[PDB]
Amino acid sequence: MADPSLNNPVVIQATRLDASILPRNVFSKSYLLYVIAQGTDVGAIAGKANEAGQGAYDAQVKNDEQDVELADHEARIKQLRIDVDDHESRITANTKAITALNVRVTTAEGEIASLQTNVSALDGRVTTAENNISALQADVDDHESRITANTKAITALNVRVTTAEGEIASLQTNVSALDGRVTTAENNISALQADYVSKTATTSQSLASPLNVTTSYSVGGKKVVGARQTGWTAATGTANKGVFDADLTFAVSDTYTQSEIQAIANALITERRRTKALEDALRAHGLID
Amino acid sequence: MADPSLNNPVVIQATRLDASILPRNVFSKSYLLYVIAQGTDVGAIAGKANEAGQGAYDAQVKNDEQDVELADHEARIKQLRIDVDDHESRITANTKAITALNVRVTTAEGEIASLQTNVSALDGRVTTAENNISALQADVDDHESRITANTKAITALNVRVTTAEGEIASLQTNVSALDGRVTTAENNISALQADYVSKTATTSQSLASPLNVTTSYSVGGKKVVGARQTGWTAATGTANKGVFDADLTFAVSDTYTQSEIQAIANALITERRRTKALEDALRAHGLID
Amino acid sequence: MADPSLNNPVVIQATRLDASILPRNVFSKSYLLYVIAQGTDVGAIAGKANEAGQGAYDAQVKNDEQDVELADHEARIKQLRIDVDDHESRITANTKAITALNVRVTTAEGEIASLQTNVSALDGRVTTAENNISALQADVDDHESRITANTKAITALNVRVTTAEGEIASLQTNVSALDGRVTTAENNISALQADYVSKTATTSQSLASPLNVTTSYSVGGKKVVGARQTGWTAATGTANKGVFDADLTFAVSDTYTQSEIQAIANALITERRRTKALEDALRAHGLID
Ligand SMILES: [Ca+2]
Ligand SMILES: [Cl-]
Ligand SMILES: [Cl-]
Repeated sequence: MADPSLNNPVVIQATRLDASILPRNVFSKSYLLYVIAQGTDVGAIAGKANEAGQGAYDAQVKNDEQDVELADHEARIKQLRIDVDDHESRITANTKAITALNVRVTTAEGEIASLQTNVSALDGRVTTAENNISALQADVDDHESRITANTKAITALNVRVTTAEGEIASLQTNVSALDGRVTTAENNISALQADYVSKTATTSQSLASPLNVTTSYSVGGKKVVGARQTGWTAATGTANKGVFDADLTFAVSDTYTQSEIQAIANALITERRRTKALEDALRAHGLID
Repeated sequence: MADPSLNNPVVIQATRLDASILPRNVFSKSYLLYVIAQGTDVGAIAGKANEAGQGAYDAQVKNDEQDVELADHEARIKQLRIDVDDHESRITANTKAITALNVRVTTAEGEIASLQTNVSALDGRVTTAENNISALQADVDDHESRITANTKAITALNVRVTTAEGEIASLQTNVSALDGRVTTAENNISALQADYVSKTATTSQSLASPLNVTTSYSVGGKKVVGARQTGWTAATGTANKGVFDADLTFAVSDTYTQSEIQAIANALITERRRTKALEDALRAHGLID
Repeated sequence: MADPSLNNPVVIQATRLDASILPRNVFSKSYLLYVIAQGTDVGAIAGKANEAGQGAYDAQVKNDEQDVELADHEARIKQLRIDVDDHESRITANTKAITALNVRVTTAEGEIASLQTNVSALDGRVTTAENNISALQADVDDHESRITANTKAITALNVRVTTAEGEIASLQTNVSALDGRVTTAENNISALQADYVSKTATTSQSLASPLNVTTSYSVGGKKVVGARQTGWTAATGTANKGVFDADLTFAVSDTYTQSEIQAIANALITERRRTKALEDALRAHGLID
């Protein structure tokens, strides 16, 4: 460290030299040009050897407050170094984060503006949709208000069709019924014209049957027959269908002749028998009783 | 500071002594040698306090030169930990903000990847919907092509059904007009068959009325009756409808007999009354005038 | 740079003034003490100046070791600011770049938050349109059934009206054809009305024809005119339809002087002439053959 002894003065120098008292008798002048000078030189060398060690201590005691402030330095540096070195790994790490973050920010911002245009695209896409759906519900509303009016007038014309369809058969069975009714009538009229007598024809009409009339038969507007006459007694006798002559019963004379009255009586007999068979006619027919 | 006074030596008067200066007689040999060896030492001891004070000065120059290059290191060491304190407050405020940026950023694409899976799912939910819309029109768009096909038939049918009901209204009016005639026409033909005289029936027919005829009355194909004859004059007298003699005979005598001639005139009378009666009955019927 | 020349001392004489060597009566005690003490001081100044320069040399060699650690003191601190100056360049890069990344992130987080409030309303715009679509899908499924039902209605409505339209027309002929045949009939009917001969007629009838019947004409219920009579022989003679009387024209007296027999003879032959006329009349009419 330091030496304090250095700072301890040796100065003595007990005595200062004078002559007297020294053998100035036994000495040459020159030993006295030495012995007084030797004493002064010895004493000046001491004080100088003393000052040499005062300054040697001051230089030693400075070196000891230098080494103490060297050692305070040596420490303040090492903790300044251990600090920059740790600050180093810490900044090197702080940037390493900033650089691998900005990449997380860039991958974000890039998807967002993509997401931004992948959003308002879907909004546009649903607006087309929305506007369609509403029109589709505008048409379906019109379609429902129509189909039903179609169904309603289909029912309304079906009840007019099934009516006529059943009235058609009514007429069609009225026509075929009247068809049989017409043909038998026209056939009965054809026969009725064949078997009937007309007030209008000359062509002689032949009955297969007897005839009856109320009062008189007639021709030309004159009465030709009447009721069978009454009151008759039937003439009996012999009916003469033989020859009949109108001759004079003659020879009537002035004298009685038997042969003529015999003729007149025989021209009576035979005249009565015509009138008898002329009566046999009017009876057989029935014109008289 | 330091002392420049130490480079200053002290000069000495004492110097090497020849035997001439010394008192050979007075001093012992050993004290003779001591005094000559004195000046050596006395002079050589000087050569140190000289050389010590030099190196004491030379050590105070190298000292004071170090002292300013110490405190130079100190202004540097005090300025260094000063800027290093400006190091440590910054990096730890840099690393506290580094983890605030990692948390924010993680929340960034946490929401992005949600934004990304919704937009993708809504695209899938849109691509399904507009698919359904595309056909939804295709259905509806054809529907009104059918509705206008249906509704048109409806009007086309309602016009064809109407004209059919107008016709049938006319038909049914005239099937009841006809069926009201043929029935009457079957009524008048029914009264005709009861009221007519016929050619076919064998049994006797009859009239409630007087009958007239033209030019003839016939039976069996032969004409039995005909027109009335007008040339007649009325036969007068009394008519005899009573008993008429059957084969009345007369027996005549050769000589005149009154009673025999009386009977012949009487049978002339009666038979003249018989011929008057046939004609009187004939004029009653009207066969003659 | 140390001078070891200050680490070596003086060698001084071993003998110091034993006084065995000192001048006997020559020196006064005044000078006897000085000389003796001057031997003790001189030898003392040496062994100090020896260590007064031993200190300086030790205040030098230490300063040498002081200059070697200062060399390491500067060579460190130079590096200390060499890596520190790089720090505040690399920290101010760390700190200013921290601020550039935030302002991108702050913006980025708020344009997402607007992106999520837009897409949360999309999800419900898609879903509402999702709900109005299948409501249309089912309504259209209901619309398809109803239309097919509607068009199977009119197709079968069409098959009925045509089958009906042709049914009316054939019916439209057969009614006016029936109208004809009835008019033909009912016209021939009224002919039979004004012409045919009645059984029940009251007023006297007429015929433009000769009548002929098969067996018996009758009037009143009894046979009057039947088939003509045969077996007759045509009477030869003349006829008299003139004046006639049934009167008694023949007188008989009791004698024959005169012919009044010719009066009975003339009345028999005017009577046979009526009986001829009465026979003719029945022959002309046809009643007799
Ligand atoms: Ca120093
Ligand atoms: Cl429809
Ligand atoms: Cl940093």
